[PDB]
Amino acid sequence: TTNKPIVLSTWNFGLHANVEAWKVLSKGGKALDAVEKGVRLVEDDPTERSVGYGGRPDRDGRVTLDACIMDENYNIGSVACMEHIKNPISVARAVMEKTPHVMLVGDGALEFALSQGFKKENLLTAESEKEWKEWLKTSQYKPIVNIENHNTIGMIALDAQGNLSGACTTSGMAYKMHGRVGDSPIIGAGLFVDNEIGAATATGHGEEVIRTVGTHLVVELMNQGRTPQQACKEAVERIVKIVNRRGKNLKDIQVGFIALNKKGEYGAYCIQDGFNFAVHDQKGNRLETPGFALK
Amino acid sequence: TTNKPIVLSTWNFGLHANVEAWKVLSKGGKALDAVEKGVRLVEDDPTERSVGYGGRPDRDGRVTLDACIMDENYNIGSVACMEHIKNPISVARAVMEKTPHVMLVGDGALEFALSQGFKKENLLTAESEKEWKEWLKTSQYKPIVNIENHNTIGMIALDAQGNLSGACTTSGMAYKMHGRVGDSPIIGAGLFVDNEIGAATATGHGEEVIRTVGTHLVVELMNQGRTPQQACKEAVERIVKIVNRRGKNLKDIQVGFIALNKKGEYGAYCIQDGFNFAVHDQKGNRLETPGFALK
Repeated sequence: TTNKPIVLSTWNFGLHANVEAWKVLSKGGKALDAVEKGVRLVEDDPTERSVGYGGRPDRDGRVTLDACIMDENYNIGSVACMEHIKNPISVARAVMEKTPHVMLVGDGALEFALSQGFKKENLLTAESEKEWKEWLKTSQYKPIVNIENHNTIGMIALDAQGNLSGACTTSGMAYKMHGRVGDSPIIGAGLFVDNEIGAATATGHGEEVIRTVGTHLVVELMNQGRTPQQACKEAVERIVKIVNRRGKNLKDIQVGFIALNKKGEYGAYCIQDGFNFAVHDQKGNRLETPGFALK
Repeated sequence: TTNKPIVLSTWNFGLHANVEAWKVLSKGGKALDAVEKGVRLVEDDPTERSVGYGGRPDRDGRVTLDACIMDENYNIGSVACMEHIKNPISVARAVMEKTPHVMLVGDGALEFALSQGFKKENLLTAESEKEWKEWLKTSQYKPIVNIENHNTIGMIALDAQGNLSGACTTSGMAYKMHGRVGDSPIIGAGLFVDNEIGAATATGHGEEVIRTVGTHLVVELMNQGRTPQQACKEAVERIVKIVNRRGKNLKDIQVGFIALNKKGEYGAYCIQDGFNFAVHDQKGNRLETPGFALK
Protein backbone atom coordinates (compact mmCIF):
# COMPACT_ATOMS: atom_id res chain seq x y z
CA THR A 1 0.00 0.00 0.00
CA THR A 2 3.11 2.21 0.18
CA ASN A 3 2.76 5.42 -1.83
CA LYS A 4 6.19 6.25 -3.32
CA PRO A 5 7.97 8.25 -4.46
CA ILE A 6 6.53 11.35 -2.81
CA VAL A 7 7.91 14.72 -1.72
CA LEU A 8 6.55 17.49 0.51
CA SER A 9 7.90 21.02 1.02
CA THR A 10 6.76 24.14 2.82
CA TRP A 11 4.92 27.22 1.47
CA ASN A 12 3.92 28.31 -2.08
CA PHE A 13 7.43 28.16 -3.41
CA GLY A 14 7.59 24.53 -2.35
CA LEU A 15 5.52 23.77 -5.44
CA HIS A 16 8.41 24.85 -7.68
CA ALA A 17 10.95 23.17 -5.40
CA ASN A 18 8.96 19.92 -5.70
CA VAL A 19 9.29 20.00 -9.50
CA GLU A 20 13.10 19.93 -9.20
CA ALA A 21 13.01 17.17 -6.59
CA TRP A 22 10.63 15.18 -8.81
CA LYS A 23 13.18 15.23 -11.64
CA VAL A 24 15.32 13.01 -9.38
CA LEU A 25 12.57 11.00 -7.66
CA SER A 26 10.62 10.13 -10.85
CA LYS A 27 13.80 8.61 -12.30
CA GLY A 28 14.39 6.39 -9.28
CA GLY A 29 16.99 8.73 -7.83
CA LYS A 30 17.90 8.93 -4.14
CA ALA A 31 15.75 11.00 -1.80
CA LEU A 32 18.93 12.68 -0.49
CA ASP A 33 19.76 14.02 -3.94
CA ALA A 34 16.14 15.03 -4.57
CA VAL A 35 15.79 17.16 -1.44
CA GLU A 36 19.15 18.86 -1.97
CA LYS A 37 18.27 19.69 -5.59
CA GLY A 38 14.81 20.85 -4.53
CA VAL A 39 15.80 23.39 -1.91
CA ARG A 40 18.81 24.59 -3.91
CA LEU A 41 16.27 26.03 -6.36
CA VAL A 42 15.00 28.41 -3.67
CA GLU A 43 18.49 29.22 -2.36
CA ASP A 44 19.43 30.28 -5.91
CA ASP A 45 16.38 32.50 -6.34
CA PRO A 46 17.07 36.17 -5.40
CA THR A 47 13.31 36.82 -5.23
CA GLU A 48 12.83 34.34 -2.37
CA ARG A 49 13.88 36.69 0.41
CA SER A 50 14.16 34.20 3.30
CA VAL A 51 16.35 31.51 1.74
CA GLY A 52 19.92 31.85 0.46
CA TYR A 53 20.70 34.47 -2.20
CA GLY A 54 18.56 37.59 -1.81
CA GLY A 55 17.88 36.71 1.83
CA ARG A 56 17.22 39.60 4.22
CA PRO A 57 20.34 40.30 6.35
CA ASP A 58 20.73 40.43 10.13
CA ARG A 59 20.59 43.90 11.73
CA ASP A 60 24.28 44.46 10.96
CA GLY A 61 23.56 44.07 7.25
CA ARG A 62 25.14 40.63 6.95
CA VAL A 63 23.41 37.77 5.18
CA THR A 64 24.03 34.66 7.28
CA LEU A 65 22.49 31.34 6.28
CA ASP A 66 21.51 28.18 8.15
CA ALA A 67 20.78 24.69 6.81
CA CYS A 68 20.84 21.02 7.69
CA ILE A 69 20.25 17.79 5.80
CA MET A 70 19.57 14.24 6.95
CA ASP A 71 19.59 11.04 4.94
CA GLU A 72 18.04 7.60 5.19
CA ASN A 73 20.72 6.17 7.51
CA TYR A 74 21.06 8.66 10.35
CA ASN A 75 23.78 10.66 8.59
CA ILE A 76 23.48 14.42 9.21
CA GLY A 77 25.12 17.68 8.27
CA SER A 78 24.49 21.25 9.29
CA VAL A 79 25.84 24.77 8.89
CA ALA A 80 24.66 27.83 10.80
CA CYS A 81 25.39 31.55 10.47
CA MET A 82 27.48 31.06 7.32
CA GLU A 83 28.19 33.96 4.99
CA HIS A 84 29.04 34.26 1.32
CA ILE A 85 27.97 30.78 0.12
CA LYS A 86 24.77 30.63 -1.94
CA ASN A 87 23.97 26.96 -1.32
CA PRO A 88 24.35 26.19 2.39
CA ILE A 89 22.34 22.96 2.03
CA SER A 90 25.19 21.62 -0.10
CA VAL A 91 27.83 22.73 2.37
CA ALA A 92 25.79 20.94 5.03
CA ARG A 93 25.89 17.81 2.84
CA ALA A 94 29.65 18.25 2.64
CA VAL A 95 29.87 18.53 6.45
CA MET A 96 27.95 15.24 6.65
CA GLU A 97 29.94 13.36 4.01
CA LYS A 98 33.43 14.83 4.34
CA THR A 99 34.10 15.47 8.03
CA PRO A 100 33.93 13.67 11.38
CA HIS A 101 31.56 16.45 12.58
CA VAL A 102 27.86 17.18 12.00
CA MET A 103 27.69 20.93 12.52
CA LEU A 104 29.95 23.87 11.63
CA VAL A 105 29.09 27.49 12.30
CA GLY A 106 30.36 30.97 11.50
CA ASP A 107 33.77 31.60 9.96
CA GLY A 108 34.68 27.92 10.26
CA ALA A 109 31.68 26.93 8.14
CA LEU A 110 32.80 29.30 5.36
CA GLU A 111 36.40 28.13 5.60
CA PHE A 112 35.27 24.54 5.15
CA ALA A 113 32.95 25.44 2.27
CA LEU A 114 35.85 27.16 0.50
CA SER A 115 38.13 24.15 1.07
CA GLN A 116 35.45 22.12 -0.70
CA GLY A 117 35.42 24.33 -3.78
CA PHE A 118 32.31 26.37 -3.05
CA LYS A 119 32.56 29.92 -4.40
CA LYS A 120 32.44 33.06 -2.31
CA GLU A 121 29.67 35.37 -3.52
CA ASN A 122 27.89 38.57 -2.44
CA LEU A 123 24.50 37.36 -1.20
CA LEU A 124 23.23 40.84 -0.35
CA THR A 125 21.16 42.03 -3.32
CA ALA A 126 20.49 45.71 -4.00
CA GLU A 127 16.90 45.12 -2.91
CA SER A 128 17.89 43.62 0.44
CA GLU A 129 20.47 46.31 1.12
CA LYS A 130 17.83 48.96 0.40
CA GLU A 131 15.22 47.39 2.69
CA TRP A 132 17.82 46.94 5.43
CA LYS A 133 18.94 50.58 5.36
CA GLU A 134 15.28 51.59 5.43
CA TRP A 135 14.64 49.29 8.40
CA LEU A 136 17.58 50.81 10.29
CA LYS A 137 15.71 54.10 10.67
CA THR A 138 13.58 52.73 13.53
CA SER A 139 15.12 49.28 14.12
CA GLN A 140 11.85 47.68 15.24
CA TYR A 141 12.29 43.91 15.39
CA LYS A 142 8.90 42.26 14.81
CA PRO A 143 9.17 38.67 13.41
CA ILE A 144 6.20 38.00 11.14
CA VAL A 145 5.62 34.61 9.49
CA ASN A 146 3.83 34.14 6.13
CA ILE A 147 4.52 33.99 2.37
CA GLU A 148 5.58 37.62 2.68
CA ASN A 149 7.98 38.38 5.52
CA HIS A 150 9.49 35.30 7.20
CA ASN A 151 9.54 31.74 6.00
CA THR A 152 12.06 29.04 5.10
CA ILE A 153 11.95 25.93 2.98
CA GLY A 154 11.90 22.48 4.49
CA MET A 155 11.56 19.46 2.22
CA ILE A 156 11.14 15.74 2.98
CA ALA A 157 10.79 12.85 0.56
CA LEU A 158 10.37 9.11 0.24
CA ASP A 159 12.13 7.70 -2.84
CA ALA A 160 11.54 4.65 -5.04
CA GLN A 161 13.68 2.52 -2.68
CA GLY A 162 11.44 3.42 0.23
CA ASN A 163 14.14 5.62 1.78
CA LEU A 164 13.46 8.96 3.46
CA SER A 165 15.59 12.14 3.49
CA GLY A 166 15.12 15.81 4.19
CA ALA A 167 16.63 19.25 3.89
CA CYS A 168 15.99 22.63 5.50
CA THR A 169 17.52 25.97 4.54
CA THR A 170 16.93 29.65 5.33
CA SER A 171 18.51 33.08 5.73
CA GLY A 172 16.73 33.28 9.06
CA MET A 173 14.68 36.04 10.67
CA ALA A 174 15.18 39.35 8.88
CA TYR A 175 17.20 41.82 10.99
CA LYS A 176 18.03 39.24 13.65
CA MET A 177 20.88 39.95 16.08
CA HIS A 178 24.20 39.10 14.45
CA GLY A 179 24.92 35.41 15.05
CA ARG A 180 21.30 34.41 15.72
CA VAL A 181 20.47 30.80 14.83
CA GLY A 182 16.93 29.47 14.40
CA ASP A 183 15.43 25.99 14.08
CA SER A 184 16.34 25.26 10.44
CA PRO A 185 19.88 23.89 11.05
CA ILE A 186 19.09 22.06 14.28
CA ILE A 187 18.46 18.33 13.94
CA GLY A 188 15.25 17.44 15.75
CA ALA A 189 14.03 21.02 15.62
CA GLY A 190 13.66 22.21 12.01
CA LEU A 191 14.17 18.70 10.58
CA PHE A 192 14.22 15.05 11.62
CA VAL A 193 14.34 11.79 9.63
CA ASP A 194 14.20 8.21 10.97
CA ASN A 195 14.10 5.72 8.08
CA GLU A 196 12.14 3.15 10.10
CA ILE A 197 9.41 5.66 10.94
CA GLY A 198 9.03 8.85 8.97
CA ALA A 199 10.32 12.38 8.56
CA ALA A 200 9.14 15.85 9.47
CA THR A 201 10.21 19.42 8.87
CA ALA A 202 8.97 22.65 10.43
CA THR A 203 8.69 26.29 9.45
CA GLY A 204 7.76 29.44 11.37
CA HIS A 205 9.03 31.14 14.51
CA GLY A 206 12.18 29.06 14.87
CA GLU A 207 12.79 29.86 18.52
CA GLU A 208 9.51 28.09 19.28
CA VAL A 209 10.37 24.97 17.31
CA ILE A 210 13.73 24.76 19.10
CA ARG A 211 12.19 25.02 22.56
CA THR A 212 9.75 22.19 21.80
CA VAL A 213 12.18 20.11 19.70
CA GLY A 214 9.38 20.05 17.15
CA THR A 215 10.26 17.56 14.43
CA HIS A 216 11.78 14.98 16.75
CA LEU A 217 8.47 15.09 18.64
CA VAL A 218 6.45 14.67 15.43
CA VAL A 219 8.51 11.67 14.34
CA GLU A 220 8.44 10.09 17.81
CA LEU A 221 4.64 10.42 17.82
CA MET A 222 4.52 8.62 14.47
CA ASN A 223 6.75 6.01 16.15
CA GLN A 224 4.08 5.74 18.82
CA GLY A 225 1.36 4.91 16.29
CA ARG A 226 0.09 8.35 15.28
CA THR A 227 -0.64 9.01 11.59
CA PRO A 228 1.44 11.86 10.07
CA GLN A 229 -1.40 14.33 10.34
CA GLN A 230 -2.24 13.37 13.94
CA ALA A 231 1.45 13.59 14.84
CA CYS A 232 1.71 17.13 13.39
CA LYS A 233 -1.50 18.11 15.16
CA GLU A 234 -0.44 16.73 18.55
CA ALA A 235 2.94 18.45 18.21
CA VAL A 236 1.25 21.78 17.47
CA GLU A 237 -1.09 21.38 20.40
CA ARG A 238 2.11 21.04 22.47
CA ILE A 239 3.45 24.38 21.31
CA VAL A 240 -0.01 25.74 22.14
CA LYS A 241 -0.05 24.46 25.72
CA ILE A 242 3.58 25.53 26.14
CA VAL A 243 2.95 28.99 24.66
CA ASN A 244 0.14 29.48 27.17
CA ARG A 245 2.35 28.41 30.09
CA ARG A 246 4.91 31.06 29.13
CA GLY A 247 2.12 33.66 29.28
CA LYS A 248 2.40 34.39 25.58
CA ASN A 249 -0.36 35.17 23.08
CA LEU A 250 -0.85 32.49 20.44
CA LYS A 251 -1.69 35.13 17.82
CA ASP A 252 1.99 36.13 17.89
CA ILE A 253 3.25 32.62 17.10
CA GLN A 254 3.15 30.64 13.83
CA VAL A 255 4.55 27.17 13.27
CA GLY A 256 3.73 24.56 10.71
CA PHE A 257 4.92 20.96 10.48
CA ILE A 258 4.62 18.64 7.51
CA ALA A 259 5.31 14.93 7.85
CA LEU A 260 5.68 11.71 5.92
CA ASN A 261 5.81 8.13 7.17
CA LYS A 262 7.46 5.04 5.71
CA LYS A 263 4.23 4.19 3.87
CA GLY A 264 4.14 7.51 2.04
CA GLU A 265 1.16 8.77 4.00
CA TYR A 266 1.56 12.46 4.76
CA GLY A 267 0.07 15.18 6.89
CA ALA A 268 0.47 18.70 8.19
CA TYR A 269 -0.83 21.08 10.80
CA CYS A 270 -0.13 24.60 11.91
CA ILE A 271 -0.90 27.02 14.71
CA GLN A 272 -2.55 29.64 12.54
CA ASP A 273 -4.44 29.50 9.27
CA GLY A 274 -2.62 30.67 6.15
CA PHE A 275 0.22 28.17 5.93
CA ASN A 276 0.29 25.84 2.94
CA PHE A 277 2.56 23.08 1.66
CA ALA A 278 3.21 21.37 -1.66
CA VAL A 279 2.96 17.61 -2.19
CA HIS A 280 4.07 15.76 -5.31
CA ASP A 281 3.38 12.07 -5.88
CA GLN A 282 1.91 9.88 -8.64
CA LYS A 283 -1.12 12.23 -8.70
CA GLY A 284 1.10 15.17 -9.52
CA ASN A 285 2.12 18.34 -7.69
CA ARG A 286 -0.32 20.58 -5.79
CA LEU A 287 -0.57 23.00 -2.86
CA GLU A 288 -2.60 21.81 0.12
CA THR A 289 -3.83 23.60 3.21
CA PRO A 290 -3.61 21.90 6.65
CA GLY A 291 -5.73 22.18 9.77
CA PHE A 292 -4.92 24.90 12.29
CA ALA A 293 -5.28 25.24 16.06
CA LEU A 294 -6.09 28.93 16.43
CA LYS A 295 -9.80 29.13 15.61
CA THR B 1 7.43 10.85 48.53
CA THR B 2 9.53 13.33 46.58
CA ASN B 3 13.31 13.57 46.89
CA LYS B 4 14.10 17.28 46.62
CA PRO B 5 16.15 19.32 46.40
CA ILE B 6 18.47 17.11 44.35
CA VAL B 7 21.15 17.75 41.74
CA LEU B 8 23.02 15.45 39.34
CA SER B 9 26.02 16.20 37.16
CA THR B 10 28.26 14.30 34.77
CA TRP B 11 31.68 12.76 35.49
CA ASN B 12 33.82 12.75 38.60
CA PHE B 13 34.28 16.54 38.73
CA GLY B 14 30.51 16.69 39.04
CA LEU B 15 31.00 15.85 42.69
CA HIS B 16 32.73 19.20 43.46
CA ALA B 17 30.34 21.07 41.15
CA ASN B 18 27.37 19.61 43.09
CA VAL B 19 28.73 21.13 46.30
CA GLU B 20 28.45 24.60 44.72
CA ALA B 21 24.95 23.91 43.37
CA TRP B 22 23.92 22.61 46.81
CA LYS B 23 24.85 25.98 48.36
CA VAL B 24 21.90 27.38 46.42
CA LEU B 25 19.55 24.39 46.59
CA SER B 26 19.96 23.80 50.33
CA LYS B 27 18.94 27.40 51.03
CA GLY B 28 15.77 26.96 48.99
CA GLY B 29 17.24 28.74 45.99
CA LYS B 30 16.04 28.33 42.38
CA ALA B 31 17.23 25.33 40.38
CA LEU B 32 18.16 27.71 37.56
CA ASP B 33 20.61 29.59 39.79
CA ALA B 34 21.94 26.34 41.27
CA VAL B 35 22.87 24.72 37.96
CA GLU B 36 24.41 27.94 36.64
CA LYS B 37 26.54 28.30 39.78
CA GLY B 38 27.48 24.62 39.67
CA VAL B 39 28.82 24.50 36.14
CA ARG B 40 30.47 27.91 36.40
CA LEU B 41 32.83 26.32 38.93
CA VAL B 42 34.17 24.04 36.18
CA GLU B 43 34.28 26.78 33.54
CA ASP B 44 36.48 28.76 35.97
CA ASP B 45 38.86 25.84 36.60
CA PRO B 46 41.90 25.95 34.25
CA THR B 47 42.70 22.33 35.16
CA GLU B 48 39.37 21.09 33.73
CA ARG B 49 40.49 20.90 30.09
CA SER B 50 37.14 20.32 28.37
CA VAL B 51 35.10 23.14 29.93
CA GLY B 52 35.62 26.91 29.69
CA TYR B 53 38.96 28.32 30.89
CA GLY B 54 41.78 25.90 30.11
CA GLY B 55 39.69 24.11 27.51
CA ARG B 56 41.66 22.55 24.65
CA PRO B 57 41.44 24.66 21.46
CA ASP B 58 40.17 23.74 18.02
CA ARG B 59 42.88 22.70 15.55
CA ASP B 60 43.67 26.31 14.73
CA GLY B 61 44.50 27.07 18.36
CA ARG B 62 41.30 28.95 19.18
CA VAL B 63 39.35 28.09 22.32
CA THR B 64 35.68 28.25 21.32
CA LEU B 65 33.04 27.43 23.92
CA ASP B 66 29.48 26.10 23.76
CA ALA B 67 26.72 26.05 26.39
CA CYS B 68 22.98 26.12 26.85
CA ILE B 69 20.63 26.48 29.78
CA MET B 70 16.96 25.68 30.28
CA ASP B 71 14.68 26.62 33.14
CA GLU B 72 11.39 25.30 34.51
CA ASN B 73 9.11 26.99 31.98
CA TYR B 74 10.62 26.22 28.57
CA ASN B 75 12.83 29.30 28.56
CA ILE B 76 16.15 28.57 26.85
CA GLY B 77 19.44 30.22 26.04
CA SER B 78 22.45 29.04 24.08
CA VAL B 79 25.80 30.17 22.76
CA ALA B 80 28.07 28.16 20.49
CA CYS B 81 31.58 28.66 19.19
CA MET B 82 32.11 31.73 21.35
CA GLU B 83 35.60 33.01 22.17
CA HIS B 84 37.18 35.04 24.99
CA ILE B 85 34.38 34.70 27.56
CA LYS B 86 35.11 32.41 30.47
CA ASN B 87 31.50 31.72 31.45
CA PRO B 88 29.42 30.78 28.40
CA ILE B 89 26.69 29.27 30.61
CA SER B 90 26.03 32.80 31.89
CA VAL B 91 26.04 34.39 28.45
CA ALA B 92 23.58 31.66 27.50
CA ARG B 93 21.36 32.72 30.41
CA ALA B 94 21.63 36.29 29.12
CA VAL B 95 20.57 35.20 25.65
CA MET B 96 17.54 33.57 27.29
CA GLU B 97 16.58 36.48 29.57
CA LYS B 98 17.62 39.53 27.54
CA THR B 99 16.98 38.80 23.85
CA PRO B 100 14.17 37.67 21.48
CA HIS B 101 16.42 34.77 20.39
CA VAL B 102 17.48 31.50 22.01
CA MET B 103 20.81 30.90 20.31
CA LEU B 104 23.76 33.10 19.28
CA VAL B 105 26.96 31.77 17.73
CA GLY B 106 30.42 33.04 16.84
CA ASP B 107 31.36 36.72 16.73
CA GLY B 108 27.77 37.72 17.42
CA ALA B 109 27.75 35.73 20.66
CA LEU B 110 30.89 37.56 21.87
CA GLU B 111 29.52 40.95 20.82
CA PHE B 112 26.36 40.29 22.83
CA ALA B 113 28.36 39.06 25.84
CA LEU B 114 30.40 42.27 25.80
CA SER B 115 27.23 44.35 25.60
CA GLN B 116 26.05 42.60 28.76
CA GLY B 117 29.19 43.44 30.72
CA PHE B 118 31.08 40.17 30.36
CA LYS B 119 34.86 40.62 30.15
CA LYS B 120 37.09 39.46 27.33
CA GLU B 121 39.87 37.17 28.59
CA ASN B 122 42.54 34.86 27.17
CA LEU B 123 41.14 31.36 27.60
CA LEU B 124 44.14 29.57 26.11
CA THR B 125 46.38 28.63 29.04
CA ALA B 126 50.10 28.03 28.58
CA GLU B 127 49.43 24.31 29.04
CA SER B 128 46.77 24.18 26.32
CA GLU B 129 48.94 26.19 23.93
CA LYS B 130 51.84 23.79 24.53
CA GLU B 131 49.73 20.65 23.96
CA TRP B 132 48.19 22.16 20.83
CA LYS B 133 51.55 22.99 19.25
CA GLU B 134 52.67 19.47 20.11
CA TRP B 135 49.53 18.00 18.51
CA LEU B 136 50.11 20.06 15.36
CA LYS B 137 53.25 18.06 14.60
CA THR B 138 51.16 15.22 13.17
CA SER B 139 47.69 16.78 13.31
CA GLN B 140 45.95 13.45 13.90
CA TYR B 141 42.35 14.10 14.97
CA LYS B 142 41.39 11.27 17.35
CA PRO B 143 38.07 11.95 19.21
CA ILE B 144 38.77 10.38 22.60
CA VAL B 145 36.20 10.26 25.42
CA ASN B 146 36.71 8.49 28.75
CA ILE B 147 37.32 8.91 32.50
CA GLU B 148 40.36 11.06 31.66
CA ASN B 149 39.37 12.69 28.33
CA HIS B 150 36.75 15.11 26.93
CA ASN B 151 34.68 15.47 30.09
CA THR B 152 31.97 18.12 29.47
CA ILE B 153 29.66 19.03 32.31
CA GLY B 154 25.90 18.70 32.16
CA MET B 155 23.97 19.43 35.37
CA ILE B 156 20.27 19.07 36.16
CA ALA B 157 18.45 19.83 39.42
CA LEU B 158 15.04 19.77 41.10
CA ASP B 159 14.71 22.55 43.69
CA ALA B 160 12.70 22.83 46.92
CA GLN B 161 9.77 24.34 44.99
CA GLY B 162 9.71 21.25 42.83
CA ASN B 163 11.06 23.01 39.72
CA LEU B 164 13.62 21.58 37.30
CA SER B 165 16.46 23.30 35.44
CA GLY B 166 19.64 22.31 33.67
CA ALA B 167 22.89 23.62 32.24
CA CYS B 168 25.48 22.17 29.84
CA THR B 169 28.85 23.71 29.02
CA THR B 170 32.06 22.63 27.24
CA SER B 171 35.07 23.73 25.20
CA GLY B 172 34.22 20.97 22.74
CA MET B 173 36.26 18.18 21.14
CA ALA B 174 39.97 18.92 21.41
CA TYR B 175 41.42 19.93 18.02
CA LYS B 176 38.04 19.98 16.34
CA MET B 177 37.69 21.79 13.01
CA HIS B 178 37.24 25.54 13.47
CA GLY B 179 33.53 26.26 13.98
CA ARG B 180 32.60 22.71 15.05
CA VAL B 181 29.61 22.51 17.38
CA GLY B 182 28.64 19.44 19.41
CA ASP B 183 25.58 18.54 21.48
CA SER B 184 26.25 20.69 24.56
CA PRO B 185 24.56 23.91 23.37
CA ILE B 186 21.73 22.25 21.46
CA ILE B 187 18.38 22.04 23.25
CA GLY B 188 16.99 18.53 22.90
CA ALA B 189 20.46 17.10 22.25
CA GLY B 190 22.80 17.97 25.11
CA LEU B 191 20.03 19.14 27.40
CA PHE B 192 16.29 19.09 27.79
CA VAL B 193 13.92 20.07 30.60
CA ASP B 194 10.14 19.69 30.81
CA ASN B 195 8.83 20.69 34.24
CA GLU B 196 5.82 18.37 33.94
CA ILE B 197 8.05 15.35 33.30
CA GLY B 198 11.75 15.52 34.07
CA ALA B 199 15.13 16.63 32.73
CA ALA B 200 18.14 15.00 31.15
CA THR B 201 21.59 16.04 30.05
CA ALA B 202 24.21 14.21 27.97
CA THR B 203 27.99 14.02 27.60
CA GLY B 204 30.43 12.22 25.32
CA HIS B 205 30.74 12.08 21.53
CA GLY B 206 28.37 14.96 20.86
CA GLU B 207 27.80 14.19 17.19
CA GLU B 208 26.06 10.99 18.29
CA VAL B 209 23.77 12.75 20.75
CA ILE B 210 22.77 15.27 18.10
CA ARG B 211 21.93 12.57 15.58
CA THR B 212 19.59 10.85 18.07
CA VAL B 213 18.26 14.08 19.72
CA GLY B 214 19.28 12.34 22.90
CA THR B 215 17.93 14.26 25.88
CA HIS B 216 14.60 15.04 24.24
CA LEU B 217 14.25 11.28 23.66
CA VAL B 218 15.15 10.52 27.29
CA VAL B 219 12.55 12.99 28.55
CA GLU B 220 9.90 11.80 26.09
CA LEU B 221 10.51 8.25 27.32
CA MET B 222 9.97 9.39 30.90
CA ASN B 223 6.78 11.06 29.60
CA GLN B 224 5.77 7.60 28.36
CA GLY B 225 6.35 6.19 31.84
CA ARG B 226 9.95 4.93 31.76
CA THR B 227 11.88 5.42 35.00
CA PRO B 228 14.79 7.85 34.68
CA GLN B 229 17.23 4.93 34.58
CA GLN B 230 15.12 3.00 32.04
CA ALA B 231 14.82 6.12 29.86
CA CYS B 232 18.58 6.69 29.82
CA LYS B 233 19.23 3.06 29.00
CA GLU B 234 16.87 2.96 26.03
CA ALA B 235 18.35 6.17 24.62
CA VAL B 236 21.81 4.59 24.95
CA GLU B 237 20.47 1.49 23.20
CA ARG B 238 19.10 3.61 20.35
CA ILE B 239 22.60 5.02 19.80
CA VAL B 240 24.05 1.49 19.92
CA LYS B 241 21.62 0.46 17.16
CA ILE B 242 22.43 3.49 15.00
CA VAL B 243 26.19 3.04 15.41
CA ASN B 244 25.75 -0.50 14.07
CA ARG B 245 23.49 0.65 11.22
CA ARG B 246 26.12 3.20 10.16
CA GLY B 247 28.81 0.49 10.07
CA LYS B 248 30.76 2.00 12.94
CA ASN B 249 32.46 0.33 15.91
CA LEU B 250 30.87 0.94 19.33
CA LYS B 251 34.29 0.84 20.98
CA ASP B 252 35.07 4.24 19.44
CA ILE B 253 31.99 5.86 21.00
CA GLN B 254 31.15 7.03 24.52
CA VAL B 255 27.90 8.71 25.58
CA GLY B 256 26.46 9.07 29.04
CA PHE B 257 22.94 10.29 29.92
CA ILE B 258 21.75 11.27 33.41
CA ALA B 259 18.11 12.04 34.17
CA LEU B 260 15.73 13.19 36.85
CA ASN B 261 11.92 13.13 36.99
CA LYS B 262 9.48 15.43 38.79
CA LYS B 263 9.54 13.18 41.88
CA GLY B 264 13.29 13.45 42.26
CA GLU B 265 13.87 9.89 41.13
CA TYR B 266 17.06 9.72 39.07
CA GLY B 267 19.15 7.48 36.88
CA ALA B 268 21.82 7.16 34.27
CA TYR B 269 23.27 4.87 31.65
CA CYS B 270 26.21 4.94 29.26
CA ILE B 271 27.79 3.14 26.32
CA GLN B 272 31.09 2.18 27.92
CA ASP B 273 32.16 1.41 31.49
CA GLY B 274 34.10 4.16 33.22
CA PHE B 275 31.50 6.91 33.21
CA ASN B 276 30.28 7.94 36.67
CA PHE B 277 27.95 10.74 37.75
CA ALA B 278 27.52 12.67 40.99
CA VAL B 279 24.22 13.04 42.83
CA HIS B 280 23.58 15.35 45.77
CA ASP B 281 20.39 15.23 47.79
CA GLN B 282 19.46 15.72 51.43
CA LYS B 283 21.22 12.47 52.34
CA GLY B 284 24.51 13.64 50.87
CA ASN B 285 26.70 13.83 47.76
CA ARG B 286 27.52 10.51 46.05
CA LEU B 287 29.65 9.37 43.12
CA GLU B 288 27.58 6.70 41.39
CA THR B 289 28.32 4.29 38.54
CA PRO B 290 25.52 3.44 36.09
CA GLY B 291 25.14 0.40 33.87
CA PHE B 292 26.77 0.35 30.43
CA ALA B 293 25.83 -1.22 27.09
CA LEU B 294 29.25 -2.34 25.86
CA LYS B 295 29.89 -5.72 27.44
